[PDB]
Amino acid sequence: GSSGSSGDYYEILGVSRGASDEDLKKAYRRLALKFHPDKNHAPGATEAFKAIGTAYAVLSNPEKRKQYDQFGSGPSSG
Repeated sequence: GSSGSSGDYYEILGVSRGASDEDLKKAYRRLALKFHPDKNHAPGATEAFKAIGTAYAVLSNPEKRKQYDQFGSGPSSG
């Protein structure tokens, strides 16, 4: 394997590398609902929701996914 503390979309959601849409969705949801600002009471959790999506929105798209699987986010920093 390779060092962690990297941050991968698939991981953020909690799936394997190459998960289909349905899979990405199901998981993404189960999470959002838990980190939702309407369901959750504490912000700490909500703040995460923002991240989760960002990952899903990618794997959800064929261009954003295929590109992420082939190369990946990269050295891109925030």
